[PDB]
Amino acid sequence: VNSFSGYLKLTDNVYIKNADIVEEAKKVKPTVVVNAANVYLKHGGGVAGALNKATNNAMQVESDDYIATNGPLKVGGSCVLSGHNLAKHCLHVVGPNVNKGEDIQLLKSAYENFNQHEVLLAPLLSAGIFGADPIHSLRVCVDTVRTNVYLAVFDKNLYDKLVSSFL
Ligand SMILES: Nc1ncnc(N2CCC[C@H](CCC(=O)O)C2)c1Cl
Repeated sequence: VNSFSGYLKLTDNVYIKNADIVEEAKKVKPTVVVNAANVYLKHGGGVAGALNKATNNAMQVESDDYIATNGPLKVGGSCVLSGHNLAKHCLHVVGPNVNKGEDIQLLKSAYENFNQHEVLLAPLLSAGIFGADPIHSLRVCVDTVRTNVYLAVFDKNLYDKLVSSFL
């Protein structure tokens, strides 16, 4: 038993809810919240901008030190940093950004990072401003992640479409 509430169960291990991941994180304090990161950990907009804003920019400060030491992430890759006031840890995962021309097949590699964590609160990778089809992203999530994932979908309309079209 864990503390996530109000989720619809899609599979043995995947759950979904219409929610703002920022508010969901501050209430639950999950062990891991996933950020929809880019390779530079520049948290300007989308999920990343919202999570970073909720940390009062501490996520960005930590991220800039990470990049200065380690260089950029790979598309499809990840790093574990602090969750600040939102979670114990933040798993920064880089899904392909269709609006940059990145290969969509890298979406499966991105979701594989979730398997290193027993339970996660996460957004749909490559959705929103990353330009992928959220229904495809949900399919890849279900077919790739084997650990317990709680997906937060900010937009109520998209949420309804994701549930109603789920196979
Ligand atoms: N076909 C699409 N491709 C990509 N993103 C899409 N949506 C647009 C509305 C907001 C939504 C925000 C992300 C979320 O809901 O967590 C993203 C669509 Cl509809």
